[PDB]
Amino acid sequence: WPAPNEEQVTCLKMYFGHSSFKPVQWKVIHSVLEERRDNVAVMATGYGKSLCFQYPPVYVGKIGLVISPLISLMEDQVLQLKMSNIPACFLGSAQSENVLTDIKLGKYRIVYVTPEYCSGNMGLLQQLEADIGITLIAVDEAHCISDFRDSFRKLGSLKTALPMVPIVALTATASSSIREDIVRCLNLRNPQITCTGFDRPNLYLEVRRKTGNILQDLQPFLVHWEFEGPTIIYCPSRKMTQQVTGELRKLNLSCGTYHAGMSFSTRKDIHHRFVRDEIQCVIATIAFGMGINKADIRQVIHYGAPKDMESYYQEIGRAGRDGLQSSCHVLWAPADINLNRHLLTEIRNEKFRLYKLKMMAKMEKYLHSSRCRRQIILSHFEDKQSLGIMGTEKCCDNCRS
Ligand SMILES: Nc1ncnc2c1ncn2[C@@H]1O[C@H](COP(=O)(O)OP(=O)(O)OP(O)(O)=S)[C@@H](O)[C@H]1O
Ligand SMILES: *CCC(=O)Nc1nn(Cc2ccc(F)cc2)c2c(C)cccc12
Ligand SMILES: [Zn+2]
Repeated sequence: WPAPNEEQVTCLKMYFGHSSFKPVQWKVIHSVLEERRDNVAVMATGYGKSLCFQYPPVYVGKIGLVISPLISLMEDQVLQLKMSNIPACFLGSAQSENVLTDIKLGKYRIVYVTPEYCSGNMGLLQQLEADIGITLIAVDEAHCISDFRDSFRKLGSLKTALPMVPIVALTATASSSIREDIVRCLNLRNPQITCTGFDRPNLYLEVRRKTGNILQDLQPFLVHWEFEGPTIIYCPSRKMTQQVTGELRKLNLSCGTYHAGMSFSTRKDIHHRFVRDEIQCVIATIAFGMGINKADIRQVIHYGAPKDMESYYQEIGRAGRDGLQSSCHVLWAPADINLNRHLLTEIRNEKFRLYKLKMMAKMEKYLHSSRCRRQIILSHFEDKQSLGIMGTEKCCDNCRS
């Protein structure tokens, strides 16, 4: 593996603020720049997935095409890139002809599009490749889920229209059948397969039981009444989020409810007030998670047994992005496990339904285990990826008993 040169490190430092690449970020970045190779990367939350697709076009001063149906989330990335002096924009049918002209003139490093826009605009992408050059196409499977196979099927012609352009496909699951469905839908040619599973040593892990009274359960975390710091309380349902918000509001707590059933403006308001610390706690479903852009989330409380080990690992990685000590508590009851099995029936892919079932069995072992919670989670990664935090009072509840 060739090491990054000084021109590469200077670019990384001035446009991204990082003094070095992480091993898999460089494996992906270098593979795109030098080999023009397709990539499938299993991304652990908090690792650094955005650098993998944003850095290569910024370095060579060309275009990176980013494909996702989540337009408002993509427009937040545009504003963040703007603050780093990286010209970026979202391109669609509502988006002006002056922006399209500037895209064709090579004025933007990163262009965000939806899979549907991409489907009827292969001629434009061939012109952009011919006139400026497309360093890479990026698509995250975790963004196309509401079934990524129908969004990714609209992207099957990308490889025939642009055979020289590498596709970097990201995934939030280590499922081998999902990786092979991504390789088929996108028609990837010998992609580099990477996994970024890592320990988050600044997150303390705990599993605890629900007493049968919301205020009784959430009282220990309260120190007027207030939480220790910015908190997210995850609930299995929209109704559960309103019930918890109601109980917390009896103690005049700075609260905001968040679920996918809420309107765009209402959700955007709760999200922004959380970032500005106008609310201290978000009682949410897992709809609140992607691009929170809040570094100081101190506490994640899963109010209900997590659906499975993989998704729980991904959800807690949203806490403590600043590197300071954070806590992740599970408050569960046996009845939740019966209700969690009902969500496996709504998984259409049979090969993934069997993978999620294994992940659910691992979550059940975790909830009933007396062994180090961190050791159970790390038992899915390379023996390199921790004896430091492990065994100490900051590791997990089981290490303290
Ligand atoms: N090379 C790096 N060195 C240090 N920190 C890094 C590096 N790459 C990324 N990070 C940090 O890793 C964290 C996660 O980055 P990303 O995965 O790009 O975040 P994201 O795309 O906003 O993901 P979500 O939506 O919040 S899971 C951010 O705080 C980055 O600044
Ligand atoms: C290739 C090694 C690797 O990083 N593997 C990997 N497995 N998983 C699934 C997982 C991890 C931890 C856990 F507690 C349950 C399930 C990964 C995820 C979820 C992301 C990135 C890499 C992962
Ligand atoms: Zn431990």
